[PDB]
Formats: sequence, structure tokens, C-alpha cells
Amino acid sequence: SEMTPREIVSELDQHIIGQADAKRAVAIALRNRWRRMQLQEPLRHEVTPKNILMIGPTGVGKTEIARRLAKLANAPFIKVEATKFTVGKEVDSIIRDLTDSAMKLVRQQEIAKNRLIDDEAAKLINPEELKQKAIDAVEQNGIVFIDEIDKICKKGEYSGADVSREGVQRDLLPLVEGSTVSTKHGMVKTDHILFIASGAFQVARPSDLIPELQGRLPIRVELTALSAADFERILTEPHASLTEQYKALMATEGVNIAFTTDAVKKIAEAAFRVNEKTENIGARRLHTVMERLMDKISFSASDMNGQTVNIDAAYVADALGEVVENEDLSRFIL
Amino acid sequence: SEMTPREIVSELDQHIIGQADAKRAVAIALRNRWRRMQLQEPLRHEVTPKNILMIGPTGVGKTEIARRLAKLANAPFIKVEATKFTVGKEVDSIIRDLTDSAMKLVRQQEIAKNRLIDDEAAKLINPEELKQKAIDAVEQNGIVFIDEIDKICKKGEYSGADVSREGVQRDLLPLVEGSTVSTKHGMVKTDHILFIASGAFQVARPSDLIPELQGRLPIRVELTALSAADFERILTEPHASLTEQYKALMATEGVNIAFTTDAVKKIAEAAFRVNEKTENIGARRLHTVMERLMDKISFSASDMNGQTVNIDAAYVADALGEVVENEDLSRFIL
Amino acid sequence: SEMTPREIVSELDQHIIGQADAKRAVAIALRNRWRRMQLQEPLRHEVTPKNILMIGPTGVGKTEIARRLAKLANAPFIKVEATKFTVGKEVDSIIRDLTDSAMKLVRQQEIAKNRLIDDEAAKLINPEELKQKAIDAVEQNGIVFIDEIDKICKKGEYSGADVSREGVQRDLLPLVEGSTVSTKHGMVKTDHILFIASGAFQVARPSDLIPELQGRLPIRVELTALSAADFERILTEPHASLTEQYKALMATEGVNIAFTTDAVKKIAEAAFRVNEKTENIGARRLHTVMERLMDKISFSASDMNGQTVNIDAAYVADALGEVVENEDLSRFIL
Amino acid sequence: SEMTPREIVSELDQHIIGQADAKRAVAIALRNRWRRMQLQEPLRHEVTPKNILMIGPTGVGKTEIARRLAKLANAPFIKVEATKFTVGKEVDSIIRDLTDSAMKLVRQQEIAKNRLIDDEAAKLINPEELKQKAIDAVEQNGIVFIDEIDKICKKGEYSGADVSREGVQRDLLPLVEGSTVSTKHGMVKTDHILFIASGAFQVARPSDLIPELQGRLPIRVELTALSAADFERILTEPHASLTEQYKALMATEGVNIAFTTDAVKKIAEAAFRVNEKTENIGARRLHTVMERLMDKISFSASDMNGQTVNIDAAYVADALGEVVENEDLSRFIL
Amino acid sequence: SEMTPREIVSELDQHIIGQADAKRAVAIALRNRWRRMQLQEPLRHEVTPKNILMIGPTGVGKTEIARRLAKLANAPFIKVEATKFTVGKEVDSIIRDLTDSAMKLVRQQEIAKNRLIDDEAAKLINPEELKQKAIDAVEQNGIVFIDEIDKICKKGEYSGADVSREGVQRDLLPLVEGSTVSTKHGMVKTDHILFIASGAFQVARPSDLIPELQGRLPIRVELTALSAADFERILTEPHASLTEQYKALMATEGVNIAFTTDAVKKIAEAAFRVNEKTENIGARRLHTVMERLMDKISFSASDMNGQTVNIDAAYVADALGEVVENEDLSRFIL
Amino acid sequence: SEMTPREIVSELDQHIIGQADAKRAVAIALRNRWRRMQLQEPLRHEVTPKNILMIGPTGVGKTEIARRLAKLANAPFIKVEATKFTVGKEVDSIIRDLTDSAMKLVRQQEIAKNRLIDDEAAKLINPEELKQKAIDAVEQNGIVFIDEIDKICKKGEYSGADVSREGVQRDLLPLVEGSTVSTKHGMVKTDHILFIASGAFQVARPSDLIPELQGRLPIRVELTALSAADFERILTEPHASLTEQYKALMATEGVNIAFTTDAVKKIAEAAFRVNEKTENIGARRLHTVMERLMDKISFSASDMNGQTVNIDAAYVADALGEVVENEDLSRFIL
Ligand SMILES: Nc1ncnc2c1ncn2[C@@H]1O[C@H](COP(=O)(O)OP(=O)(O)O)[C@@H](O)[C@H]1O
Repeated sequence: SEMTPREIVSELDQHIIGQADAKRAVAIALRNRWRRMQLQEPLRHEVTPKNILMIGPTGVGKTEIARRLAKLANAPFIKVEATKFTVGKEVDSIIRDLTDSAMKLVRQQEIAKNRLIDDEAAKLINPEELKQKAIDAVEQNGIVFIDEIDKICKKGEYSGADVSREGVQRDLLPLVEGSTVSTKHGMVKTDHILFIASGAFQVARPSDLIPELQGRLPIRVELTALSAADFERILTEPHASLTEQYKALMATEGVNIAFTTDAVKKIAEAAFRVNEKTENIGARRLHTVMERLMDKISFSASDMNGQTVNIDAAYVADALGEVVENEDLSRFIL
Repeated sequence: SEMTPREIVSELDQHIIGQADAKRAVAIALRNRWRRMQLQEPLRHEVTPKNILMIGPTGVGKTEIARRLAKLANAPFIKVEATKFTVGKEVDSIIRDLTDSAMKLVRQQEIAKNRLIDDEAAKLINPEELKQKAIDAVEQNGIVFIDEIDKICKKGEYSGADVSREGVQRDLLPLVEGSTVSTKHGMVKTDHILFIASGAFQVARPSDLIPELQGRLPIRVELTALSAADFERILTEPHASLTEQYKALMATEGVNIAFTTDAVKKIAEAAFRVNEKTENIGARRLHTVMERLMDKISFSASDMNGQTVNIDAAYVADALGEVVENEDLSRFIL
Repeated sequence: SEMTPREIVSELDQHIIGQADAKRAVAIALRNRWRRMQLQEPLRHEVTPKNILMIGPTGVGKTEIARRLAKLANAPFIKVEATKFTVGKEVDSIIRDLTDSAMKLVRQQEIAKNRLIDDEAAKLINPEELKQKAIDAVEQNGIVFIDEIDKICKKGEYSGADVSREGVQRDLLPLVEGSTVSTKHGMVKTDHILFIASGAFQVARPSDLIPELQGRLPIRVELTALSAADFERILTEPHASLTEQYKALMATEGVNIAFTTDAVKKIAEAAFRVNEKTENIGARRLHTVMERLMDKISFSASDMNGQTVNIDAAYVADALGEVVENEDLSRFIL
Repeated sequence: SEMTPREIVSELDQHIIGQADAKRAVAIALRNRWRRMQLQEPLRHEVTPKNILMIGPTGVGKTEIARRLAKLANAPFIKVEATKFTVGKEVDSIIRDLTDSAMKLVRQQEIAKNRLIDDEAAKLINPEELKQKAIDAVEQNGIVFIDEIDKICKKGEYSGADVSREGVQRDLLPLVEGSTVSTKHGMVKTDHILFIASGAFQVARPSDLIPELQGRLPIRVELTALSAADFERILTEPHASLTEQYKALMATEGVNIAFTTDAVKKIAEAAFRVNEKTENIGARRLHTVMERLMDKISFSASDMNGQTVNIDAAYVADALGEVVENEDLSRFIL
Repeated sequence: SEMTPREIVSELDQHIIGQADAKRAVAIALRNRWRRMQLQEPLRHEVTPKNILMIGPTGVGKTEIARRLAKLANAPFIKVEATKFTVGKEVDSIIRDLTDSAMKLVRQQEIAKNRLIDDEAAKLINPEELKQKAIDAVEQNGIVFIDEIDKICKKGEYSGADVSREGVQRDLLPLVEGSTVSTKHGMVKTDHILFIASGAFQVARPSDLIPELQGRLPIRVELTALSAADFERILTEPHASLTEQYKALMATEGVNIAFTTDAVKKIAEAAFRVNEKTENIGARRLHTVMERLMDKISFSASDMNGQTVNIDAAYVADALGEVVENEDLSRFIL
Repeated sequence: SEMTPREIVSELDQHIIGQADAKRAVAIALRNRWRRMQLQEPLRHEVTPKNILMIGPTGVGKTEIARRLAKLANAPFIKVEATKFTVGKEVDSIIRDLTDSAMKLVRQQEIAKNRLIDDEAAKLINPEELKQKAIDAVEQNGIVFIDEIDKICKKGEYSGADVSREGVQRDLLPLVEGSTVSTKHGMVKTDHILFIASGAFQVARPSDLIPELQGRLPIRVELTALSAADFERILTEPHASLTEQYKALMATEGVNIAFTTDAVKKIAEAAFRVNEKTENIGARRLHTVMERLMDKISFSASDMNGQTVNIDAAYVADALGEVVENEDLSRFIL
């Protein structure tokens, strides 16, 4: 898009708390596409996407940053899990699924951008028109998110699976290097598709990836663990935060809810407490804690039409009970 | 549907004895769909289904609650066994089978809702009409029941199958996270499909599921073991209970049967006795015990037209004989 | 059909010697279909087939009872071996093959039930007419015989194959529980298909089957070993018995044969003697013994037109020679 | 055919030396088809083919007897190796290949039996005409030869392959028991297809085959080893014997050859000598010995037009040299 | 093409630094095609391509020389990883993918070489016209690059994979020897396709390849390791070098950058330093170092419109910081 | 063809040096086809091809003799590697690929044998015309070369692969025995296809092949190792020898080269020296040595237009340097 790096980050800031480095890395990556378009031949086709490799713990915004990025750029997105390819599925599926994603994007945008009348829905839908467009979207703005790419790295005492793993990287090369893949909508060039690979790299390191693949993931960026304070912001700041979602849902029932300031600190404190006591699943822990919290009101909201319900610290401690501190309970409920 | 949580539970109560927590959890889940529909963009598409994970022993109503739920909501249902995916079958089959289920639902409802005349059965059946409808049903009201999801959790001394198991969870992610799957009726978005996963979690715990999947199963609910008293109610209270079924079947033969109060306690006592002496298969034990009980009358009902047969405690003890107390017999017969 | 349990058993008696319990179990099962049809909604669709599990030694009439049952009911039958499913074949094949079987049944019955003229064979054969009929036959009267279902039960020191075995039961569930399967003739509901599972259960017990599958095989019935006296009756009583078959075959050659009373006792005595001395293969042993007996006359019948040949005890002892008592010979010849 | 057992054996005698028992067994089997056709319903469809199991060493005429049998009966034949089925191929292929074989038989017989003119080759070739005919041939006269069926028998220390082997027998059951298989020419009933199974049964015995399969191979017959005297007859008596073939081939070159009486004894003596000194491959040994013998004359026959060449004992000893007695040479050359 | 060896090398020199031997080997190979075309039958079809085997370390120009070669010759190129073939993929895919590559080359060249007007894009696009052309391109000028062919060589303690590896070479033979492969565009002869195989041959040697394959890789050539001085030239001399690319990208932002002489020595010194301290990935190391260097300016270039930025030694040392010397950092960042 | 054995060998002599026995064996084999055609029914179809098994070291002319044979007979050829079949590929592929080969042969011969005019290329190309012809070529003159057939023989300590190997022979039987295979051009009878199997038989012997397959490879012939003197002749005598090829290639550049008598002895001496010092790859060694020799002149020929270059002993010793005697070098370069 015509958006500048800072404008892209400003947009990302409204959905993702923190992770400024990753926000900048993807902003740059998206801006480069615009820059390349301002170039002239023969340097235009020589310049390829600077794929990004995100390094960070689980549930801190890696995928979300990528999803959001694709959203604000109005581009075809696709998430895939690396280990998925170690019969089975062929990597080309990635580009295939991605072209489908591009179809919806093109369809809903075409038919909508041109308005009993159902029998006259065509008059714009040219079988070749849409196919070339979907292809065009994928070839020029396609974004592929490759999760757990650190799990296809040679682990310890190599050989056995470390032969199958590297085979996955190997099979990914044609895609990140620039290949032509066949899809039900025609051929697709992967040359300018932006690739975002992710991994925790707890044991494995990026230098463990086969060399041909390291060179195709030039941009290395780290995402940080989230703090209780971060959970606090996430709960209320991002567009469509959990508190805003629940507030809107109860409203359809005639119930007006409100979270006091400390009730939010309490919720975030609960999530962070379970992650550090058991397994840290990051921001995701916020989902179960909120559901546990909104359990009761969610079920009986229909019987409280016209009421305002204040969810304060007391309400939160009541709803959570002994769950947070008792692993026997938390490992089931949260 | 327009049904409120309490109305949904009231309906569930007429088919399932007990399990109030699970009945509430699914009621909420179904009501949320209605609520989301009352929202406005851009918060409407941001709100996703709060998938449910049922935790409980075998044969206590987990699936039945899900089946019934789909029934009362007039929605496409599909049951699948997790371990089924560890060539083989691809998870997308789930969404494929589910779209077929949606086809029948749409067909039988369309042709019926619009009435020699066989050659004029069309005049409503538009190849595109039904396909978009079936797709619409699945995308907006689809319900998937994933049984034994605790068997695809990393067991002990991980690795070997614990690599294949988690691969299943991994492959399930795109579905529970929101993917587009191709089906003979067109593309299908799984974004708003309600997922109900089930497991006994005797050894494994929900916290053992990969994190990306925990976050997509926010609602955790427990189902309880059933008591002899519960078996008692099940035998006669639910719509189409076993006693009501047998009574109606014998009636077609001209035989009027009746179960005395204690005969029912005796039947339920027998089932509960075998489950606690051998393997507890819950309510299912009621099927074999009833068949053993109705064996004789079922075969000769044709020769008793016009008779009323009272099945009392004595009749039950006679029909069961030594089966209940002799494992050598019970493990074959019941 | 409109046939009563006793009428069904009377018919079965003319093909199968003994096994009264199994004859009654299948009679009941077939009668239930008629009964369910006399019911009214919504109890009509709630009542499902009471599948049968036959427990008994090999070659005593399990399959034959099922084959015959399908015959007298004019219904689509299909036999399948359980272990067959442990790439490979998918259980849906069962329903697919079963629908084909239903096609022949419908075709031969339609074209025949409506009578140079070859070019006018149509005028009734409507591509949609037959397909809906075949589907209808399978959905309403389909019968599936699942042999060796005890071989897919967890054996000893479980795990290894006991994981693959139970997977088979698991994959069978959708069929016995009620699923929709796609076939070249359209979709097929397995909801009202009657399932008859068989097994010797020498080591494994029915209680070893996964619980979901036990509940779907409510009727447990035992078949007994056959005696020399039973072999005696089988040789001459059932319609199309072996003696009647051979008598009719030789007659086409102009040869009239007759078995004296003791010649039959001798034949049955021979079969029973080999089964108890080596491996008991039940009634099947009667096939080889009869062939050994009719060997000579069968070859030269063409040269004996106009003759009556009396097969007496002496003839039988001559034809059999030392085979019965010498395992070295019997294990090759019989 | 209308041929009697003795007429069938007389025909077989002109192609196969010895093996009177096997010749009689297949004659009977083929005659039974005719007999069954003389029967009336409902005994007609009840009578099934008496499949044959041939027991004997390699290269003594088992397959040849079956090939010839199919020839003289003008029926679709197909040879298959059992172990072939232990992805891979599905047994149904057998019936598929067999239907193709039936196509050629029907085509060449139809177009031929009805006579620039190439553009008028049709006027008889009705796409449905031939397909129903080919189907008819296979269903009524099809013959399947199953070689090495003793290799799919449970060997020693069962389990491992003895599980896969018996699976083959299991998968063969539907075919020998009577199934319907789909083929590019339509559905095919295997009910009346005659099956001839073969095996050396050196270690395994027929009683080792699963019981369901023993019963479907009622006729057991043994083929004997061949003697030097048998090799002697084979070399010159059967239609298209090796000597007759070579005599006709050299004649096209203008060379008249003749084998003296003792030259033939010498050739047969050589073959029998190598089989008993190394590995006995039966009659097949006659192929290599004849080729070694005719090597020289075969190459230079073109330069001997007009000559009569007498192949006598001296010629044979010359051509064979030291090959027969030197295993180092015989294992390469013969 | 009509280009002479020296003209081809002169062209290669503008993209690849060093590697004169490999540049000559491919120049010769490409010139031979022209020479063969000047020959007359029957010597014309007897002369086959002198395939090349490149021996050298990773990231020194093996693939690039091949890519460039295909470019300057306007020929269909395809890169493939040998181990990729050890279900899976069939080598024929190589020729299939290669024919697709040839399609784009032909299309873009045809429609372009012949010029509202969109509905009149045809008038040249003959379905058969393009297919025969694409086929023609592949058959006459096709170039296949087979990477890591030394990994399919029998390693140590042969057998296990050394059986699968050599199978790959075996399956490659038909292609390098001259085969006909089927593709969606028709049949394709691989007879005159130039094959370039590559490998590091650190342990394995060319003499380890199966003999049939050695003979089809007649030209053996070595590529050398690159020096810091080479990295220096690569950074600025080749067309579309990294410095030229970055200069052009920033220019679209209104930023004029310039690298001082020593800044370039510093960049090349950094890359060479990391390769010799950790893992030598050759020229590829230049990608990560440049990205690390241009990180800051790349993100904020939009805010520096109108500025000239001099990237000198100081700027480079600043941007790199401690990364180069700290393996803990370099293995993540570079 | 009408060619006599001696005429066929005379033709083979102009392409293959030595191997008189193998040349005679294939000449005979090809002549037999002609002879069989001179026969009358019913002996005509009884006579089958005398398949050949070639026994000899690698690179001595086995394949070449077969290729050439197919050439001079204008017949469809196909080379296949036995171990290729141990999912994977099915032997029928052999007959399929062979029918394609037959298509080209028929096409290029038909369209050529019958002559702006491009739009009038048809008027002879009848879709059925060519298909029946290609089929006819394969059925009557098809030649299949089966390399490494000694690698599918039971090795040592049989079982493991010796079960898979023999399975290959087993699957080959239907082809060599006479089967019907389906191909995109119609059905194909393999009855008269000539099969040439090859192997080094260093450890395994022909007597190790399963008996059914020995009998179908009646003609056993040995090929000898080649001497330095043989290499000498090969370099210059065969049509399209290496020296003749290089002479013609340089001529297109304006360069006239000539090899002195001793220069040729020197080249052949070099090849033979490397084969006996390292691994003997036979005549193939001549390819690398010639390329090493012609390296320099081949690259600069363009700059020597008008020159005569005499390649004498001195030139050869110069070009080869230390390669021949230094295994470290020879195993890379030659
Ligand atoms: N609470 C209950 N109320 C009514 N019926 C029940 C209940 N629990 C079990 N059943 C009966 O027992 C069977 C149990 O299967 P299901 O409900 O799927 O549970 P589970 O998944 O634990 O086996 C069903 O056929 C149902 O009719």
C-alpha cells in the first residue's frame, strides 16, 4: 500500500501491545514492496522480498502481527505449521490454499465494489477476470506465515528425523527462492510473496537452518515475553479487546457491564500467575480466565435486561475462587 | 436460534438426565451465535465461537448433549473420533462430511417447505440455490463434535506417537482457528463453526494440549458419573426412553406392556451393578439389560395380540437370571 | 417384510439345521423393522436397529443364517471381513459395495417386473428411478455381515496392533451409529441398516470391544457346535442339500443315484471324524468328503446313461479308503 | 461346452503329457458348468463351481493344463501369482484383468464372425453389445489360475507376514465365495467363475489355508514329477512341441532338419540330468537345452538353404559339450 | 544462441565474480548446442549434451552461474534438490516443472512480441501454437540444475539409504540418457536438455556415482571458495549488486545513500569474519550483514526525503555493534 | 525385417566393437520374428520370442547392442532398470512407456512419409489410424531392455529384500509370459515383445532367478571385458565415434583437427589405465578422457578459425597431465 512504515506501525499498535521491533520489521517488509514498484527494469525484478524470521515465546503476538499486517494491506494471508510437512501434504498446498484465500478477497471485493437483483449479480463476474485477479493478488501481495519453523531444524544426535526435517526446509526453498506452482486458478509465481517464519528457538538456532534457507530469511527480529502490565493493556486497549467484546455481547442482552480499573489488574494478574506457576502460554491464558470470569453473567444475562453490572475486584475474586492457586484445578479450567 | 439459554436447557432436559453444567455450557455457546448476530461491524467478525471441551466418563451424555443441541438448533452436526486422524484421512474431511450433513438438512427442508406431482418436484431446486444454502448452514450454524481428543495428547515418555498425536492437534488448528476448506458444494469458511471436544482425561489433562489449541477451547466443563437413580430416570423420563420405545414397539403387535415402579428400579439396579463389577460403560449398559429383559416377549409378541403384560420385579429377575452376578456370563450377554 | 418371527424361523429352518437361538435373534431383528414402520413420528426415527453379535465356532451357520435372512427378506446383503480394514480400504467401501448389491436386486426386479424386444428394454429404466430405489433398499433393508469382529479386539499385552484394531472398531462406529456415505448412486444413510457381527471369541470377549461399539450390538446370541447327527440332517434336509445337488447333477447325465440311509450316516461320520482328529472346520468338512465320495461317478457319469447307482455304506467306505484315519492324507485331500 | 469329460481329456492329452488325475479334475469341473445349465431353478443358482487346488512340483503342467483348458472351452483365462497381493494391487484387479481378456476373446470372435471395407468394419460393433458379451463370458465361463497359493499360507513361528498372508486368502474369499466387482465394462459377478489354485505344498499343507477358503477348494488333485521318458514324449508328441517348432522355423529358411530317435533321448536325458544335479525346474529345463542345441544351426540356417540336416546323438553331444556335467557352466547356460 | 564462448563468459562476468573455470565449462556447453545445429544428419542426433558436474563449497556461485546461463540464453531453467526424490515425487516432475517454466517464457515472449484491446489479446494465441513452442524450448534449450547430487551417493557402511540414494541416480538416468516424458502440454524428449549437477563432495567423490551416471556427466569443474576481497567486488560490481539495490530502494524514498570505499571493505570483512568463525555459508552471509547494516535507514528513510546519507566505516561499525564477534548474537542475527 | 542374421551383425559391427556372441544372439532373436511370420496357423501363435539374457561387465556394449538392434529394425525400444520396481511404479509402466516410444516412431514416420502447408498437416492423421499403428509396432516389434536383472535375484541370507526382489521377477512374469496391458492408446499384447535382460552376475547366477523366469530367458550369452586395443578401435571405427564427433564439432568453428595414430593409442591407454587402477567402468571412461583432452581446444576453437590442429601424443600427454596416475585427481576429473 501507499502507507509509510510509521503509518503501518501506528495501525499495528491498535491491535498488538508492545513488540515494536517486530512491528517495524514487518512495516519495512511491506513498504519494500511499494519501493520495488517505484523502480525501473531491469532492477525491478531483481529485487526480492526480505523475508522475516520472528524469534519469540508462544502467545506474544507473532501470528497476530502477521494476520493484522495482511489485513491492513488488503492481502492474501495463510498460516501453516512447518512440521505439517515432515503420504501427506506437499508444500505447494501452501501456495494453493493461499490462492483460494486470494479468491475470497477478490470476490467479496469485486461483487461488492459494483452495485430481484440476485439474477443480475453477474455483469462483472468474468471467470477469467477473477482468476487473473486472485493470481495477481497472491503474486504481488501474498503473505505466508510459517509457524514452528524451528521444529524442522536438525535437533540433537542428528539423523532419523533431522533428515526428514531438513527435507522440509529443502522443499520450502523453491517457494522462498521463487517458483511457479499450479493451482485450480492457473499458475502462480511465488517470487514476490512475503514470507514470515516463526519459532521459539529455545534449543535450535537460526544458524541451524540449511544455508540456502538462512539467506532467504535476511531479517531476524525478536519478540518479547509479555508482562502482567501488558496483559492489562491487551485486555482493554486493542480494537476488539476481550473486555470490549464481552461488553458488546452482554449489551445485546440488555445488560450493561463495566470493569473497574482494579478488576482489570486482577484479571491480568490471574493470567500471568497461572502462566508462571504452570506452563506459560502467554496472552492465550487471558481467554480462559475471561471465560471463567464471565461464566455466570454470560448464562443469565437474558434475565438481567436493563441492569448495569459492575465487575470489580470482588466480583473477579469471587468468580475465580481457588482456580488460580490450585494447579489441580487450573490445569483443567484455565 | 431465538431461544434463550434457559429455554435451550429446558429442551435439553427432556432428552438428557442431569449434567446441568454441560447443558448450560452448550446453551451459552449457542446463544452467543445469536448475540454476535446482533452486533455491528467491525466487532461482528472479530467475535469467534467459544468452543467447548467436555471432560467426563464414557456414556454419561457428552455426545448426546451435542447431538440434541444440533437438533434443537436445526444445525448441521458431525461426530468424529480424534485418533482417526493420527495414507489415511485428512481433517478437511470433517468439514466435507459436515457440509454433506448440511445438504440433507437443507434439501429435506426446502423441498418439504414448498408444496403425478413427482415430475414437478423441481420448480425450487436450483443447483446453486441449495449449494449456497448448505454452505450457509455449515458456515453459520455448523457444529463439530470431536470425541477422544484426550487420546491425541502427549502421553508418557513422549515421542513416538506423541509426535503424531500433537500433529493431529496441529492439523486441527486451521479448522478451530478459522480456515477455508474446499468441498463438492463450494468453499466453506470454518470461522463460526462451533466445536465441542470431548475426553475422559483420566491421565492426560487439558493443559497437555498444544497451547494454540487450548486457547481455542476456552470453555471447560465437567460431566458427572451417572447413579442407579439416574439410570432409573433415563429409563422412563427422556423423550423416546427405552421403556417408551419398547411399549410402542409391542403395541404394533397388539401387546400392551407396562413396567411397574420397582421393575424399573430393578432394571437400573442391574445395569449399575454390572458397570461397577466389570467395566463401567455408563448408560450404554442399559441397552443390553433392556434387550435381555425384552428378549422373550419381543419374539412372541405376535402370538399375544390383545394381551396386557405387566413387567414387574419378578418378571425382571426371571428374565435376567444369573447374568448380572456372573461375570463369565455378563461379559458376553451384557 | 410382513412375515412374523415364527414364519421367518420356519423359512430359516429349511436352509439351516439347528441354531434356534440365532434364528430367533435375526427373526426379531427383521420384524423390528416392520414394527418401527407401524410407529408414528417422532418416535419412528428415534428407534434404531438392534444389531446382532453372533458368538460361535467356525462353519456352524453364522453367515448362512445371515445370507438366508437377506434372501427371504429380499434385501441387499454384504459380507465383509473385519481384519480387512486394519493404503488399504476404507469402511465406507462396505456401504458402497452394499449399494451395488442393492442395484442388482433393484434392476433384475424392475426390468423383470414389467413385461426384437431388446431395443425396447427401456421404457421403465429411468437413471434416477433405479438409483433412488437402490438407495432406498439399502437405507431401509440393508444388511451387513461383519465376520471375525473378535479379531479386531484388543488381544494380549495390548498396543502395537491393538491400537490399529480398535481403530477399526472406531471407524466402524459412524456406520453402526448412523452416518451418511457417498456412493456412485448418491448419498446413503446407514441409520436403519441391520448389522450382524460374528466372532468365535475364543480368547477375546464382547466386553473387550470399545464401549461405543458394545452399545450398538445389543443382541448377543450363541451358535452351537454341530454333531455328526447334525451333519446327517444337513446332508439331506436343507433345500439344495449336497445329496440333492449331486442327485440333480448326475441326472443331467442320465444317471439316477440314491444314497442309502446308512451311506449318509457314514458320510457325516467321516466329516465329523476328520474335524475332531485334525482341525474342526465344521460343516465345511462335508464339502471335501462329498467330493471325494462323488469323484469317480462324477467323472464317468456320461458313460452310465440310463443307470441307477446305489451309493451304500460299502460304496462310501470304498471311495474314502484310508483318507479319514490318516492325517497325512486327510490334510491334503479333505 | 458340450464336450464330455473324456473328450476334454482327449484334447488335453494332445498338449500335456501325463498328469491324468489333474486332466480329469479339470474336465469334471468344466463339465459341471454344462450340467448346472441343464438344471432348473431354484437349484440352478445354488450350485457353485467346484474349484480345484493342484498340488505338485514346478514345471510339470499345472498352469499349462489350466491354459489349455481355457483354450478348448473358448473361455477367458487369467493367471495370477498369489504373493502378488501380500500401496499395491487389489484382488479385484484379477476380475478386472479377466474381463479385459474376455474383451479380446469377444471382439476377435465377433468382428471375425461376420464378414475399402475398413470404413465398414462396424455394423455389428455396438458399444453395449460387446460389453454385455464380455461380461457374460467372464460370468459364465471365466477361469482364474492362482499360482503359489501355498506361499500365502501361515508358515512357521506364525505372525509377521502370516498375518499379511492370511489377509490375502481373506481378500480372495469374496471372489471365490461370489462377489460383484466393478470393471470398465460394467459390474461382474464372480459366482460361476472356475478357480484353479496351485502350489507345491512342500512344507505347508492345504489344511493350513483358512477354513473359509478350504471349503471353496473342494477338489484336491496331485500332479507328478516328470521322468526323462516324459521329457522324451514332450519333446515330440504335444501339438507345437519343441522339435516341431524348430523344424518349422528352419524350414522357412530352406533347411530341413530331423531328429533321430536317440537324439531325442539324448536331449531329454540332458534336461533331466541338469534338474537332478542342480535345481529341478521340470520341463522348463527343456527350453534352454533345446536352444543350446539349435544355437549354431539357428544362426546359419540362412546359409544352408536346400539342405537336410540330421540331428543325431553325435550332433547333440557336440552342441552340448561339457555344459550338462559342469554346474559352473550349467547354472549360466541352462 | 549465436554467442561465442568468450561472449558468454563476458556476460557471466557481469553477474558472477570469479569462478572462471565454471564460467568456461557452461559457456562451452551452451556453445555445443549451436555447433550441433551446424552439423548434418546422421551425426546431428548422435551428438548429445556434455552435462556438467560442478564441485565446490556452498554459496560461491554454482546455481547463480546456471541461472544466469539460462537467462542469457533465453532458455527454460529449473532447479531441483536431489535428495528430494529419495509416496513422494517422481523425477519426471523435473521435466514437467521445466515445461511449465518453458510455458511462461514462451507466453510472455509471444503475446509481447506482437502488438479496449484486452478483448483482442488473442489473434496469436493458438492452443497448439504455444504448446508446441514450449515443448520446443524445453527439448532444444532446456537446462536442469541438480543440486546436492553428492548427497545421493553411497556414503559409509553402505546399504540402508545407500540403496535408496543410488535408486535416485538410477531414476535420473532415463532423463540424462534421453527419455520421453509426458506433460500437460504433450510429450517431451529430454535428449538435448543440458544438465548441470552440483555438489560439495566433501566426503563422497564423483567416482562414487553409479557408472551409467558418471558417463553422463563428462565435464568436471571446480568452483573456489570466495575471499573477503571477492565479497568486496560482489557487493558493488555485479549488475544489481546489494549496494546498487539498496541505493535504488532508498532513492524511491527521496534518500540518496553512498558507501565509502572502506565502508564496503568493512561490510565484506564482517561477512567473511562470521563465516570463518561459525559456519561458512559463503556469499549468502552478505545478505544478513547488509540487512543489519541498512536496518535503521531502511525504516526511517521516509522521514529523510531530500537527504544524502554517507555510509562510512563509522556507520558500519555502529550498525553492526558486537554482532560479528559474538557467536551468541551472530547465530541469531546473521 | 527382411535382414538376415549376418546382415544384422554386419550392421551391428559398424556401431559396436567386438562382442560377436551377443551380436549373433540378438541377430537370431530378430530373425526369428521374420521366420515366425512365414509360418502358418496354428503354429504361428504358439511360437514365442526367445528372450535373451546378457551376462557381462559394465560399459562393454550390452545396452548399445540392444539400442542399435532396435534402430536397425525400426522398432520401439525401451530401457528400464530392474531395481526400479522393488508407492512406486508398476511394471505395466514398461509397456506403457514402450507404447509411447512406439507413438513417436509411428508419427514421425507417417507424417513424413506423405508430403502455408502447416494448416494442411492432417489429411492422414487419423486418431485411430496412429493408435492402432503404434499398438501394432509394440505388439509385433517391441523390444524391452531390462538392466541389472541380477540385482533382483535372491542374494545372501535370503529374506528381507530377497522377498521383494523375487516379487519383481514375479511381477515381470506376466509381461515375458504374455499379458495384455492397458495404455492411453488402447490395449497392448506383450506376447511377441522381445525381451533382453542384462546383468553382471558377479555373485548371483542365472539359476538364481525364479524358475518361471529362467524358462522365459532361453538364450544365455556372454559379453567380454574390453581391452586397450578395443578402446582404440572404439575411438575411431564405430559410426559417430568420439574422434569423428569432435572433428565435426570443431569444423563448425572453422577448425580442422586430426588425431595421429599414436595419439589415439595414448587416449585409449589412458582410459584403460584409470579403469584398472580405480573402478573399471569400461568404455564410459573414454568419455571423460576425451573431454579432458578436448577441453582447451573446445573452448577456444572460435578463435582459431582456419587452423588445422594436430592432436599428437605430445598434445595428449600435455592435456592429461598428472590426472591418469593420481587417483586423488582421477576420481574427480575422470
Ligand atoms: N444423562 C443422560 N441422559 C439421557 N440419556 C443418556 C445420558 N447419558 C447417557 N445417555 C444414553 O447413553 C448413550 C451414551 O452415549 P453419549 O450420550 O454419546 O455419551 P458418551 O459420549 O459419554 O458415550 C446415549 O445413547 C444416551 O441415550
